[PDB]
Amino acid sequence: MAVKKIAIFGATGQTGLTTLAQAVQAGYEVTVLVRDSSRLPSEGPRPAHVVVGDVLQAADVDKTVAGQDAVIVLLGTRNDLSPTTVMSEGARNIVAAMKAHGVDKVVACTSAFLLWDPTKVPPRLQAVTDDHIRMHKVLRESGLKYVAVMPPHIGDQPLTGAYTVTLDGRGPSRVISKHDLGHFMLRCLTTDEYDGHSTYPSHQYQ
Amino acid sequence: MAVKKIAIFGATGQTGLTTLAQAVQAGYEVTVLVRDSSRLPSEGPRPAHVVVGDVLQAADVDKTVAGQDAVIVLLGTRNDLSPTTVMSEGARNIVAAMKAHGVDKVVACTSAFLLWDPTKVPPRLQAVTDDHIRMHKVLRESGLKYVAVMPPHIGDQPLTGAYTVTLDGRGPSRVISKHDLGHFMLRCLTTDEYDGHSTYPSHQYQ
Ligand SMILES: NC(=O)c1ccc[n+]([C@@H]2O[C@H](COP(=O)([O-])OP(=O)(O)OC[C@H]3O[C@@H](n4cnc5c(N)ncnc54)[C@H](OP(=O)(O)O)[C@@H]3O)[C@@H](O)[C@H]2O)c1
Ligand SMILES: NC(=O)c1ccc[n+]([C@@H]2O[C@H](COP(=O)([O-])OP(=O)(O)OC[C@H]3O[C@@H](n4cnc5c(N)ncnc54)[C@H](OP(=O)(O)O)[C@@H]3O)[C@@H](O)[C@H]2O)c1
Ligand SMILES: O=C(O)c1ccc(-n2nc(-c3ccccc3O)nc2-c2ccccc2O)cc1
Repeated sequence: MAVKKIAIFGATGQTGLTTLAQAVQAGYEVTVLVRDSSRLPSEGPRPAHVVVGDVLQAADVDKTVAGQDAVIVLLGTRNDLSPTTVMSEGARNIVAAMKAHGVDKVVACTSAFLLWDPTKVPPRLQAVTDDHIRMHKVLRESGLKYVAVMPPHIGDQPLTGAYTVTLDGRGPSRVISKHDLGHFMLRCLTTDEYDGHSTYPSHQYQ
Repeated sequence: MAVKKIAIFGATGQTGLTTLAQAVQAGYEVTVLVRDSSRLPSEGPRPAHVVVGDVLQAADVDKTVAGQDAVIVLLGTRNDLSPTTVMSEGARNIVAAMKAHGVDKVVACTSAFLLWDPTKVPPRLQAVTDDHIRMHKVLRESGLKYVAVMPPHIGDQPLTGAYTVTLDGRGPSRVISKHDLGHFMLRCLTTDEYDGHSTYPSHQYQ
Protein backbone atom coordinates (compact mmCIF):
# COMPACT_ATOMS: atom_id res chain seq x y z
CA MET A 1 0.00 0.00 0.00
CA ALA A 2 1.74 3.17 -1.26
CA VAL A 3 -0.48 5.92 -2.69
CA LYS A 4 1.60 8.66 -4.35
CA LYS A 5 -0.56 9.89 -7.27
CA ILE A 6 -4.12 10.98 -6.62
CA ALA A 7 -6.87 12.57 -8.58
CA ILE A 8 -9.11 15.07 -6.79
CA PHE A 9 -12.57 15.85 -8.22
CA GLY A 10 -14.14 19.00 -6.79
CA ALA A 11 -10.78 20.58 -5.94
CA THR A 12 -12.10 24.15 -6.43
CA GLY A 13 -14.80 23.74 -3.78
CA GLN A 14 -14.45 24.81 -0.18
CA THR A 15 -13.31 21.33 1.01
CA GLY A 16 -11.50 20.59 -2.23
CA LEU A 17 -9.25 23.67 -1.97
CA THR A 18 -7.94 22.79 1.49
CA THR A 19 -7.71 19.05 0.68
CA LEU A 20 -5.66 19.99 -2.39
CA ALA A 21 -3.39 22.29 -0.36
CA GLN A 22 -2.80 19.64 2.32
CA ALA A 23 -2.18 16.89 -0.21
CA VAL A 24 0.38 19.03 -2.00
CA GLN A 25 2.14 19.93 1.26
CA ALA A 26 2.29 16.24 2.23
CA GLY A 27 3.98 15.26 -1.03
CA TYR A 28 1.20 13.75 -3.09
CA GLU A 29 1.43 14.19 -6.85
CA VAL A 30 -2.10 15.61 -7.33
CA THR A 31 -4.10 15.75 -10.57
CA VAL A 32 -7.30 17.85 -10.56
CA LEU A 33 -10.24 18.06 -12.92
CA VAL A 34 -11.50 21.66 -13.15
CA ARG A 35 -14.00 23.23 -15.49
CA ASP A 36 -12.13 26.60 -15.54
CA SER A 37 -8.54 26.97 -14.34
CA SER A 38 -8.70 30.58 -13.09
CA ARG A 39 -10.39 29.57 -9.81
CA LEU A 40 -7.35 27.64 -8.63
CA PRO A 41 -5.27 30.01 -6.45
CA SER A 42 -2.19 31.45 -8.15
CA GLU A 43 -0.32 31.61 -4.81
CA GLY A 44 0.35 28.82 -2.32
CA PRO A 45 0.21 25.08 -3.07
CA ARG A 46 -0.49 24.08 -6.64
CA PRO A 47 -1.41 20.66 -8.07
CA ALA A 48 1.06 18.82 -10.26
CA HIS A 49 -1.41 18.32 -13.09
CA VAL A 50 -4.54 20.10 -14.25
CA VAL A 51 -7.15 18.60 -16.59
CA VAL A 52 -9.71 21.10 -17.88
CA GLY A 53 -13.10 19.49 -18.34
CA ASP A 54 -16.29 18.18 -16.78
CA VAL A 55 -16.97 15.19 -14.58
CA LEU A 56 -20.01 14.63 -16.84
CA GLN A 57 -17.65 14.09 -19.79
CA ALA A 58 -16.27 10.55 -19.69
CA ALA A 59 -13.14 11.46 -21.67
CA ASP A 60 -12.23 14.25 -19.25
CA VAL A 61 -12.66 11.87 -16.31
CA ASP A 62 -10.59 9.25 -18.12
CA LYS A 63 -7.74 11.75 -18.67
CA THR A 64 -7.89 12.59 -14.95
CA VAL A 65 -8.04 9.01 -13.55
CA ALA A 66 -5.27 7.57 -15.84
CA GLY A 67 -2.14 6.67 -13.92
CA GLN A 68 -3.54 7.42 -10.45
CA ASP A 69 -3.16 5.44 -7.22
CA ALA A 70 -6.49 6.59 -5.73
CA VAL A 71 -9.33 9.05 -6.22
CA ILE A 72 -10.82 11.63 -3.88
CA VAL A 73 -14.34 12.84 -4.71
CA LEU A 74 -15.47 16.17 -3.30
CA LEU A 75 -18.05 16.99 -5.94
CA GLY A 76 -21.14 18.97 -5.09
CA THR A 77 -23.69 20.79 -7.13
CA ARG A 78 -23.60 24.09 -5.22
CA ASN A 79 -27.24 25.13 -5.21
CA ASP A 80 -29.44 22.58 -6.97
CA LEU A 81 -32.85 22.55 -5.26
CA SER A 82 -34.72 20.11 -7.53
CA PRO A 83 -33.91 16.76 -9.12
CA THR A 84 -30.27 16.65 -10.25
CA THR A 85 -27.94 13.84 -11.37
CA VAL A 86 -24.59 15.58 -11.72
CA MET A 87 -22.87 13.83 -8.79
CA SER A 88 -24.17 10.32 -9.52
CA GLU A 89 -23.56 10.62 -13.25
CA GLY A 90 -20.05 11.87 -12.48
CA ALA A 91 -19.58 8.96 -10.07
CA ARG A 92 -20.55 6.57 -12.86
CA ASN A 93 -17.88 8.09 -15.12
CA ILE A 94 -15.36 7.91 -12.29
CA VAL A 95 -16.15 4.25 -11.63
CA ALA A 96 -15.82 3.34 -15.29
CA ALA A 97 -12.46 5.11 -15.63
CA MET A 98 -11.09 3.57 -12.42
CA LYS A 99 -11.98 0.13 -13.83
CA ALA A 100 -10.40 0.84 -17.22
CA HIS A 101 -7.18 2.06 -15.56
CA GLY A 102 -6.90 -0.39 -12.65
CA VAL A 103 -7.41 2.21 -9.93
CA ASP A 104 -8.94 0.46 -6.96
CA LYS A 105 -9.32 3.05 -4.16
CA VAL A 106 -11.88 5.86 -3.96
CA VAL A 107 -12.68 8.10 -0.99
CA ALA A 108 -15.89 10.01 -1.68
CA CYS A 109 -17.81 12.59 0.27
CA THR A 110 -21.58 12.59 0.47
CA SER A 111 -23.44 13.72 3.60
CA ALA A 112 -24.32 12.70 7.13
CA PHE A 113 -27.98 12.96 6.04
CA LEU A 114 -27.45 9.43 4.73
CA LEU A 115 -27.05 8.32 8.35
CA TRP A 116 -30.19 10.05 9.71
CA ASP A 117 -33.91 9.57 9.22
CA PRO A 118 -35.00 10.97 5.81
CA THR A 119 -37.40 13.32 7.63
CA LYS A 120 -34.35 15.20 8.92
CA VAL A 121 -33.59 16.44 5.39
CA PRO A 122 -34.79 20.02 4.73
CA PRO A 123 -37.18 20.04 1.74
CA ARG A 124 -34.93 22.10 -0.48
CA LEU A 125 -31.98 19.74 0.16
CA GLN A 126 -33.91 16.59 -0.72
CA ALA A 127 -32.86 16.57 -4.39
CA VAL A 128 -29.17 16.85 -3.65
CA THR A 129 -29.50 14.26 -0.88
CA ASP A 130 -31.24 11.93 -3.28
CA ASP A 131 -28.39 12.21 -5.68
CA HIS A 132 -25.86 11.67 -2.87
CA ILE A 133 -27.72 8.44 -2.19
CA ARG A 134 -27.55 7.55 -5.89
CA MET A 135 -23.81 8.33 -5.94
CA HIS A 136 -23.19 6.23 -2.80
CA LYS A 137 -24.99 3.27 -4.33
CA VAL A 138 -22.99 3.61 -7.56
CA LEU A 139 -19.75 3.53 -5.57
CA ARG A 140 -20.84 0.68 -3.30
CA GLU A 141 -21.97 -1.50 -6.21
CA SER A 142 -18.70 -0.85 -8.10
CA GLY A 143 -16.68 -3.45 -6.16
CA LEU A 144 -13.83 -0.89 -5.76
CA LYS A 145 -12.26 -0.19 -2.37
CA TYR A 146 -14.62 2.62 -1.34
CA VAL A 147 -14.50 4.77 1.79
CA ALA A 148 -17.85 6.53 2.26
CA VAL A 149 -17.26 9.86 3.99
CA MET A 150 -20.48 11.33 5.33
CA PRO A 151 -19.72 14.60 7.19
CA PRO A 152 -22.05 16.73 9.29
CA HIS A 153 -22.00 20.52 8.86
CA ILE A 154 -18.71 21.67 7.25
CA GLY A 155 -17.30 24.64 9.21
CA ASP A 156 -14.32 26.97 8.83
CA GLN A 157 -12.50 26.19 12.10
CA PRO A 158 -8.70 25.74 11.85
CA LEU A 159 -7.07 22.39 11.16
CA THR A 160 -6.82 20.31 14.35
CA GLY A 161 -6.32 16.72 13.25
CA ALA A 162 -7.91 15.60 16.53
CA TYR A 163 -11.47 14.86 15.33
CA THR A 164 -13.59 11.77 16.04
CA VAL A 165 -14.25 9.15 13.34
CA THR A 166 -17.27 6.89 13.77
CA LEU A 167 -17.65 3.80 11.56
CA ASP A 168 -21.09 2.92 10.18
CA GLY A 169 -22.96 5.44 12.28
CA ARG A 170 -23.16 8.96 13.47
CA GLY A 171 -20.95 10.21 16.26
CA PRO A 172 -21.30 12.56 19.20
CA SER A 173 -20.06 15.82 17.65
CA ARG A 174 -22.08 17.52 14.89
CA VAL A 175 -19.53 19.72 13.01
CA ILE A 176 -16.31 19.05 11.08
CA SER A 177 -13.90 21.73 9.88
CA LYS A 178 -13.38 21.74 6.12
CA HIS A 179 -9.66 21.50 7.02
CA ASP A 180 -10.16 18.50 9.31
CA LEU A 181 -12.41 16.93 6.68
CA GLY A 182 -9.73 17.30 4.02
CA HIS A 183 -7.23 15.88 6.51
CA PHE A 184 -9.40 12.77 6.95
CA MET A 185 -9.92 12.34 3.18
CA LEU A 186 -6.12 12.02 2.91
CA ARG A 187 -5.80 9.88 6.03
CA CYS A 188 -8.12 7.41 4.28
CA LEU A 189 -5.41 7.02 1.59
CA THR A 190 -2.92 5.60 4.08
CA THR A 191 -5.01 2.67 5.40
CA ASP A 192 -7.64 0.08 4.38
CA GLU A 193 -9.28 0.32 7.83
CA TYR A 194 -12.24 2.33 6.49
CA ASP A 195 -12.67 0.42 3.21
CA GLY A 196 -16.23 -0.75 2.82
CA HIS A 197 -17.40 1.43 5.69
CA SER A 198 -19.29 4.65 6.07
CA THR A 199 -17.34 7.24 8.06
CA TYR A 200 -18.54 10.20 10.08
CA PRO A 201 -15.85 12.72 11.12
CA SER A 202 -16.75 15.20 13.82
CA HIS A 203 -14.94 17.24 16.45
CA GLN A 204 -15.04 19.69 19.38
CA TYR A 205 -14.23 23.31 18.43
CA GLN A 206 -15.40 24.97 21.66
CA MET B 1 -29.63 60.05 10.67
CA ALA B 2 -26.57 58.60 8.90
CA VAL B 3 -28.33 55.24 8.72
CA LYS B 4 -31.85 56.20 7.64
CA LYS B 5 -33.15 53.71 5.05
CA ILE B 6 -33.28 50.16 6.36
CA ALA B 7 -34.66 46.86 5.09
CA ILE B 8 -36.25 44.60 7.71
CA PHE B 9 -36.70 40.92 6.87
CA GLY B 10 -39.16 39.15 9.17
CA ALA B 11 -40.96 42.36 10.14
CA THR B 12 -44.29 40.52 10.61
CA GLY B 13 -42.80 38.15 13.18
CA GLN B 14 -42.70 38.31 16.98
CA THR B 15 -39.57 40.42 17.18
CA GLY B 16 -40.06 42.01 13.79
CA LEU B 17 -43.32 43.78 14.65
CA THR B 18 -41.84 45.63 17.60
CA THR B 19 -38.57 46.29 15.75
CA LEU B 20 -40.65 47.85 12.96
CA ALA B 21 -42.70 49.94 15.41
CA GLN B 22 -39.58 51.16 17.18
CA ALA B 23 -37.79 51.90 13.90
CA VAL B 24 -40.67 53.98 12.57
CA GLN B 25 -40.92 55.88 15.87
CA ALA B 26 -37.17 56.56 15.78
CA GLY B 27 -37.47 58.11 12.31
CA TYR B 28 -36.19 55.29 10.08
CA GLU B 29 -37.47 55.00 6.52
CA VAL B 30 -38.30 51.27 6.65
CA THR B 31 -38.72 48.86 3.73
CA VAL B 32 -40.18 45.45 4.57
CA LEU B 33 -40.42 42.20 2.60
CA VAL B 34 -43.71 40.45 3.49
CA ARG B 35 -45.18 37.22 2.13
CA ASP B 36 -48.39 37.73 0.20
CA SER B 37 -50.62 35.89 2.61
CA SER B 38 -49.13 37.67 5.67
CA ARG B 39 -49.19 41.46 5.47
CA LEU B 40 -48.63 43.85 8.36
CA PRO B 41 -51.64 44.53 10.64
CA SER B 42 -53.89 47.34 9.50
CA GLU B 43 -53.80 49.35 12.73
CA GLY B 44 -50.08 49.08 13.48
CA PRO B 45 -47.25 51.39 12.42
CA ARG B 46 -46.74 51.61 8.70
CA PRO B 47 -43.39 51.15 6.98
CA ALA B 48 -42.34 53.54 4.24
CA HIS B 49 -42.16 50.80 1.58
CA VAL B 50 -43.63 47.32 1.26
CA VAL B 51 -42.32 44.58 -1.03
CA VAL B 52 -44.60 41.55 -1.31
CA GLY B 53 -42.68 38.40 -2.13
CA ASP B 54 -40.44 35.76 -0.65
CA VAL B 55 -36.94 35.75 0.81
CA LEU B 56 -36.39 32.61 -1.26
CA GLN B 57 -36.60 34.70 -4.48
CA ALA B 58 -33.45 36.65 -5.31
CA ALA B 59 -35.50 39.18 -7.25
CA ASP B 60 -37.71 39.95 -4.25
CA VAL B 61 -34.71 40.29 -1.94
CA ASP B 62 -32.98 42.54 -4.47
CA LYS B 63 -36.04 44.80 -4.62
CA THR B 64 -36.03 45.02 -0.80
CA VAL B 65 -32.29 45.70 -0.35
CA ALA B 66 -31.89 48.19 -3.25
CA GLY B 67 -31.12 51.69 -1.99
CA GLN B 68 -30.88 50.82 1.72
CA ASP B 69 -28.28 51.87 4.24
CA ALA B 70 -28.46 48.70 6.31
CA VAL B 71 -30.35 45.41 6.71
CA ILE B 72 -31.96 43.80 9.79
CA VAL B 73 -32.70 40.06 9.58
CA LEU B 74 -35.40 38.59 11.86
CA LEU B 75 -36.39 35.66 9.67
CA GLY B 76 -37.66 32.51 11.37
CA THR B 77 -40.19 29.71 11.16
CA ARG B 78 -42.69 30.80 13.94
CA ASN B 79 -43.56 27.74 16.03
CA ASP B 80 -42.39 25.27 13.33
CA LEU B 81 -39.43 23.08 14.33
CA SER B 82 -39.22 21.15 11.04
CA PRO B 83 -35.98 20.99 8.98
CA THR B 84 -35.64 24.10 6.89
CA THR B 85 -33.26 26.15 4.83
CA VAL B 86 -35.40 29.30 4.66
CA MET B 87 -33.01 31.31 6.88
CA SER B 88 -29.75 30.18 5.30
CA GLU B 89 -31.04 30.47 1.72
CA GLY B 90 -32.61 33.81 2.51
CA ALA B 91 -29.31 34.98 3.97
CA ARG B 92 -27.50 33.92 0.77
CA ASN B 93 -29.94 36.07 -1.26
CA ILE B 94 -29.54 38.95 1.19
CA VAL B 95 -25.71 38.80 0.97
CA ALA B 96 -25.74 38.81 -2.82
CA ALA B 97 -28.19 41.71 -2.94
CA MET B 98 -26.18 43.70 -0.39
CA LYS B 99 -23.01 43.21 -2.42
CA ALA B 100 -24.73 44.24 -5.64
CA HIS B 101 -26.28 47.37 -4.04
CA GLY B 102 -23.37 48.59 -1.98
CA VAL B 103 -24.90 47.79 1.42
CA ASP B 104 -22.36 46.73 4.05
CA LYS B 105 -24.18 46.61 7.41
CA VAL B 106 -26.25 43.52 8.29
CA VAL B 107 -27.56 42.84 11.77
CA ALA B 108 -29.00 39.33 11.79
CA CYS B 109 -30.58 37.14 14.43
CA THR B 110 -29.78 33.49 14.86
CA SER B 111 -29.73 32.01 18.38
CA ALA B 112 -27.59 31.65 21.49
CA PHE B 113 -27.52 27.87 20.76
CA LEU B 114 -24.68 28.72 18.40
CA LEU B 115 -22.66 29.42 21.56
CA TRP B 116 -23.57 26.10 23.20
CA ASP B 117 -21.78 22.82 23.30
CA PRO B 118 -23.62 21.13 20.38
CA THR B 119 -24.32 17.93 22.29
CA LYS B 120 -26.38 20.03 24.68
CA VAL B 121 -28.82 21.66 22.22
CA PRO B 122 -32.34 20.21 22.79
CA PRO B 123 -33.00 17.66 20.02
CA ARG B 124 -36.36 19.31 19.27
CA LEU B 125 -34.52 22.51 18.30
CA GLN B 126 -31.64 20.91 16.41
CA ALA B 127 -33.14 21.20 12.91
CA VAL B 128 -33.80 24.95 13.32
CA THR B 129 -30.41 25.41 14.94
CA ASP B 130 -28.78 23.62 11.95
CA ASP B 131 -30.18 26.29 9.66
CA HIS B 132 -29.09 29.08 12.02
CA ILE B 133 -25.58 27.56 11.82
CA ARG B 134 -25.80 27.54 8.03
CA MET B 135 -27.07 31.15 8.06
CA HIS B 136 -24.31 32.31 10.40
CA LYS B 137 -21.61 30.76 8.14
CA VAL B 138 -23.08 32.47 5.06
CA LEU B 139 -23.04 35.85 6.80
CA ARG B 140 -19.61 35.39 8.47
CA GLU B 141 -18.02 34.41 5.15
CA SER B 142 -19.63 37.31 3.21
CA GLY B 143 -17.07 39.86 4.29
CA LEU B 144 -19.94 42.27 5.08
CA LYS B 145 -20.13 44.24 8.33
CA TYR B 146 -22.12 41.57 10.09
CA VAL B 147 -23.40 41.71 13.69
CA ALA B 148 -24.36 38.18 14.76
CA VAL B 149 -27.17 38.59 17.29
CA MET B 150 -27.56 35.32 19.24
CA PRO B 151 -30.40 35.72 21.79
CA PRO B 152 -31.59 33.27 24.44
CA HIS B 153 -35.33 32.85 25.11
CA ILE B 154 -37.40 35.66 23.53
CA GLY B 155 -40.09 36.81 25.94
CA ASP B 156 -42.95 39.32 26.20
CA GLN B 157 -41.48 41.48 28.99
CA PRO B 158 -41.16 45.26 28.41
CA LEU B 159 -38.86 47.45 26.41
CA THR B 160 -36.19 48.56 28.89
CA GLY B 161 -33.10 49.60 26.97
CA ALA B 162 -31.29 48.37 30.11
CA TYR B 163 -30.28 44.88 28.95
CA THR B 164 -26.77 43.37 29.02
CA VAL B 165 -24.91 42.79 25.73
CA THR B 166 -22.38 39.97 26.09
CA LEU B 167 -19.69 39.73 23.39
CA ASP B 168 -18.60 36.37 21.98
CA GLY B 169 -20.07 34.27 24.79
CA ARG B 170 -23.21 33.49 26.75
CA GLY B 171 -24.49 36.20 29.06
CA PRO B 172 -25.69 36.21 32.67
CA SER B 173 -29.47 35.88 32.04
CA ARG B 174 -31.43 33.42 29.96
CA VAL B 175 -34.12 35.74 28.50
CA ILE B 176 -34.43 38.88 26.40
CA SER B 177 -37.74 40.56 25.73
CA LYS B 178 -38.79 40.77 22.11
CA HIS B 179 -38.92 44.57 22.52
CA ASP B 180 -35.40 44.76 23.95
CA LEU B 181 -34.15 42.42 21.22
CA GLY B 182 -35.53 44.76 18.56
CA HIS B 183 -34.13 47.77 20.38
CA PHE B 184 -30.70 46.09 20.30
CA MET B 185 -31.02 45.26 16.56
CA LEU B 186 -31.61 48.98 15.96
CA ARG B 187 -28.76 50.01 18.28
CA CYS B 188 -26.39 47.93 16.19
CA LEU B 189 -27.10 50.29 13.27
CA THR B 190 -25.56 53.29 15.08
CA THR B 191 -22.22 51.76 16.11
CA ASP B 192 -19.46 49.68 14.62
CA GLU B 193 -18.47 48.16 17.96
CA TYR B 194 -20.28 44.87 17.43
CA ASP B 195 -19.26 44.28 13.80
CA GLY B 196 -17.62 40.84 13.39
CA HIS B 197 -18.71 39.82 16.90
CA SER B 198 -21.36 37.54 18.25
CA THR B 199 -23.66 39.35 20.66
CA TYR B 200 -25.90 37.84 23.33
CA PRO B 201 -28.47 40.32 24.70
CA SER B 202 -30.15 39.36 27.94
CA HIS B 203 -31.86 40.85 30.93
CA GLN B 204 -33.52 40.31 34.26
CA TYR B 205 -37.01 41.85 34.19
CA GLN B 206 -37.96 43.17 37.61
N1 LIG C 1 -22.00 22.47 3.17
C1 LIG C 1 -22.06 21.40 4.17
O1 LIG C 1 -22.07 21.61 5.37
C2 LIG C 1 -22.08 19.98 3.73
C3 LIG C 1 -22.34 19.06 4.69
C4 LIG C 1 -22.35 17.76 4.39
C5 LIG C 1 -22.09 17.40 3.06
N2 LIG C 1 -21.84 18.30 2.07
C6 LIG C 1 -21.55 17.78 0.73
O2 LIG C 1 -19.95 17.50 0.68
C7 LIG C 1 -19.53 17.61 -0.59
C8 LIG C 1 -18.43 18.70 -0.70
O3 LIG C 1 -19.10 19.93 -0.56
P1 LIG C 1 -18.33 21.38 -0.60
O4 LIG C 1 -19.12 22.50 0.03
O5 LIG C 1 -16.91 21.25 -0.10
O6 LIG C 1 -18.34 21.56 -2.23
P2 LIG C 1 -18.47 22.96 -3.10
O7 LIG C 1 -17.75 24.17 -2.43
O8 LIG C 1 -19.98 23.21 -3.46
O9 LIG C 1 -17.70 22.60 -4.54
C9 LIG C 1 -18.20 21.51 -5.28
C10 LIG C 1 -17.08 21.01 -6.24
O10 LIG C 1 -17.60 20.20 -7.15
C11 LIG C 1 -17.28 20.89 -8.56
N3 LIG C 1 -18.26 20.56 -9.54
C12 LIG C 1 -19.59 20.77 -9.59
N4 LIG C 1 -20.08 20.28 -10.76
C13 LIG C 1 -19.03 19.76 -11.44
C14 LIG C 1 -18.99 19.15 -12.68
N5 LIG C 1 -20.01 18.87 -13.60
N6 LIG C 1 -17.82 18.71 -13.18
C15 LIG C 1 -16.68 18.86 -12.46
N7 LIG C 1 -16.71 19.47 -11.23
C16 LIG C 1 -17.90 19.93 -10.72
C17 LIG C 1 -17.27 22.19 -8.30
O11 LIG C 1 -16.50 22.78 -9.41
P3 LIG C 1 -16.67 24.36 -9.83
O12 LIG C 1 -15.79 25.26 -8.99
O13 LIG C 1 -16.28 24.39 -11.30
O14 LIG C 1 -18.16 24.76 -9.66
C18 LIG C 1 -16.46 22.23 -7.00
O15 LIG C 1 -15.13 22.06 -7.26
C19 LIG C 1 -20.77 18.05 -1.38
O16 LIG C 1 -21.28 16.99 -2.05
C20 LIG C 1 -21.76 18.59 -0.28
O17 LIG C 1 -23.13 18.51 -0.76
C21 LIG C 1 -21.81 19.62 2.38
N1 LIG D 1 -37.12 32.04 22.23
C1 LIG D 1 -37.28 32.14 20.83
O1 LIG D 1 -38.37 32.17 20.27
C2 LIG D 1 -35.96 32.23 20.14
C3 LIG D 1 -34.79 32.16 20.79
C4 LIG D 1 -33.58 32.26 20.16
C5 LIG D 1 -33.58 32.44 18.77
N2 LIG D 1 -34.79 32.51 18.13
C6 LIG D 1 -34.76 32.79 16.67
O2 LIG D 1 -34.98 34.34 16.61
C7 LIG D 1 -35.37 34.62 15.32
C8 LIG D 1 -36.56 35.60 15.37
O3 LIG D 1 -37.60 34.89 16.06
P1 LIG D 1 -39.07 35.55 16.12
O4 LIG D 1 -39.92 34.76 17.05
O5 LIG D 1 -38.98 37.01 16.31
O6 LIG D 1 -39.55 35.30 14.60
P2 LIG D 1 -40.91 34.65 14.00
O7 LIG D 1 -42.08 35.14 14.91
O8 LIG D 1 -40.70 33.20 13.74
O9 LIG D 1 -41.11 35.43 12.64
C9 LIG D 1 -40.43 34.92 11.48
C10 LIG D 1 -40.49 36.02 10.42
O10 LIG D 1 -39.80 35.57 9.26
C11 LIG D 1 -40.77 35.68 8.12
N3 LIG D 1 -40.47 34.65 7.16
C12 LIG D 1 -40.44 33.33 7.29
N4 LIG D 1 -40.29 32.76 6.07
C13 LIG D 1 -40.19 33.80 5.20
C14 LIG D 1 -40.04 33.78 3.80
N5 LIG D 1 -39.90 32.65 2.99
N6 LIG D 1 -39.93 34.92 3.11
C15 LIG D 1 -40.05 36.16 3.76
N7 LIG D 1 -40.21 36.17 5.13
C16 LIG D 1 -40.28 34.99 5.84
C17 LIG D 1 -42.00 35.50 8.76
O11 LIG D 1 -43.03 35.91 7.82
P3 LIG D 1 -44.64 35.39 7.86
O12 LIG D 1 -45.43 36.47 8.65
O13 LIG D 1 -45.05 35.42 6.46
O14 LIG D 1 -44.66 34.11 8.62
C18 LIG D 1 -41.94 36.40 9.98
O15 LIG D 1 -41.98 37.76 9.65
C19 LIG D 1 -35.75 33.28 14.64
O16 LIG D 1 -34.82 32.87 13.68
C20 LIG D 1 -35.79 32.32 15.86
O17 LIG D 1 -35.41 30.96 15.46
C21 LIG D 1 -36.01 32.43 18.75
O1 LIG E 1 -27.85 30.41 26.10
C1 LIG E 1 -28.98 30.32 26.61
O2 LIG E 1 -29.19 30.45 27.86
C2 LIG E 1 -30.20 29.98 25.78
C3 LIG E 1 -29.98 29.56 24.46
C4 LIG E 1 -31.07 29.22 23.73
C5 LIG E 1 -32.36 29.32 24.26
N1 LIG E 1 -33.49 28.91 23.47
N2 LIG E 1 -33.75 29.28 22.20
C6 LIG E 1 -34.85 28.67 21.82
C7 LIG E 1 -35.48 28.78 20.47
C8 LIG E 1 -36.84 28.78 20.30
C9 LIG E 1 -37.43 28.91 19.06
C10 LIG E 1 -36.67 29.02 17.92
C11 LIG E 1 -35.29 28.98 18.09
C12 LIG E 1 -34.71 28.90 19.32
O3 LIG E 1 -33.34 28.91 19.35
N3 LIG E 1 -35.34 27.96 22.85
C13 LIG E 1 -34.47 28.11 23.85
C14 LIG E 1 -34.66 27.42 25.20
C15 LIG E 1 -33.65 26.59 25.63
C16 LIG E 1 -33.75 25.92 26.86
C17 LIG E 1 -34.87 26.11 27.63
C18 LIG E 1 -35.87 26.98 27.22
C19 LIG E 1 -35.78 27.64 26.00
O4 LIG E 1 -36.81 28.50 25.61
C20 LIG E 1 -32.57 29.75 25.57
C21 LIG E 1 -31.47 30.09 26.33
